[PDB]
Amino acid sequence: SGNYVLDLIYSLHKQINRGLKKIVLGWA
Repeated sequence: SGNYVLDLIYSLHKQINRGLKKIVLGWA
């Protein structure tokens, strides 16, 4: 369907990515 929230989830994931990347960037 043509929704806008799915397009916005990209920004929501960017926040989760920052922490997810920091965990691997700092350890492992």
